[PDB]
Amino acid sequence: FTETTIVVHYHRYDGKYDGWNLWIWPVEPVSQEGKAYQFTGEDDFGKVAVVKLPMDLTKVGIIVRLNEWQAKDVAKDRFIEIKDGKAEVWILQGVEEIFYEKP
Amino acid sequence: TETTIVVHYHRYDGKYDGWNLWIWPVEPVSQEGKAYQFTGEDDFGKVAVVKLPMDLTKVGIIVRLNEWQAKDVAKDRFIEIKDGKAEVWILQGVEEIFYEKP
Ligand SMILES: OC[C@H]1O[C@H](OC[C@H]2O[C@H](O[C@H]3[C@H](O)[C@@H](O)[C@@H](O[C@H]4[C@H](O)[C@@H](O)[C@@H](O)O[C@@H]4CO)O[C@@H]3CO)[C@H](O)[C@@H](O)[C@@H]2O)[C@H](O)[C@@H](O)[C@@H]1O
Ligand SMILES: OC[C@H]1O[C@H](O[C@H]2[C@H](O)[C@@H](O)[C@@H](O[C@H]3[C@H](O)[C@@H](O)[C@@H](O)O[C@@H]3CO)O[C@@H]2CO)[C@H](O)[C@@H](O)[C@@H]1O
Repeated sequence: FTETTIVVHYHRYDGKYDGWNLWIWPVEPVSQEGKAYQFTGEDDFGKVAVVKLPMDLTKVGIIVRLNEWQAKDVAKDRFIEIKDGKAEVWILQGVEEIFYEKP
Repeated sequence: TETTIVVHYHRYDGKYDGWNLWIWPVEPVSQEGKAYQFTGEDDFGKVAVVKLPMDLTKVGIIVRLNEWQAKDVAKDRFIEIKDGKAEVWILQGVEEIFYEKP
């Protein structure tokens, strides 16, 4: 009831992940300004971020960004819908759709 | 009387051997297809230049391993042809076919 964890998987075609990070903000039920979250791990798809937020969230915004906004990978705001304080998504470079199962 | 399709294909495993394209005309005629091989490569992965000596507005495509050992996305998909040309980008396990480089 007081924490949300989102696992984000990210794949780039060149395999070069240095500096890329995730700008994530609470949308629902209570909106807040965002913060930056770093990748923590790796798997065969690319990098993995385990993002922990100290509230029970049903929706967050996300942008994939290079360092402190040097670039965005998909420039528009996107969102992740969350059930029971846990979600897991897969994001591909330059692909707008956020996937809820591994391609 | 010519259709040229450039197909770009990315696999996140980097293992492209044996993958090929089954492409068939769909409008204004439908015919049995043929296999087309990847001819080249770039930073996104493999490239196939597919030429069909017919005027077409639509073709079907399946990405397959060898002679139907597997399909990467196991439903028929289609490419729209514009003024006799198409260039698309296909990603492993992603249903949507893209008409600009991701
Ligand atoms: O007015 C105060 C306000 O505070 C919070 O809402 C702030 C803000 O939250 C949301 O903004 C998102 C943007 O939509 C999203 O693009 C991104 O902004 C990035 C840019 O994309 C970068 O280009 C660069 O400029 O940096 C910014 C981040 O600083 O992230 C923000 C959130 O951080 C929302 O969409 C906006 O409407 C909101 O103003 C409270 O939630 C809100 O209740 C309160 O009113
Ligand atoms: O006249 C032949 C046929 O053309 C069109 O069929 C296409 C299929 O829809 C399409 O799936 C693909 O079929 C292949 C299968 O997917 C594959 O598993 C395996 O069986 O090989 C098949 C190809 O030999 O391609 C064909 C075109 O070649 C059209 O949809 C049919 O209605 C039509 O009968």
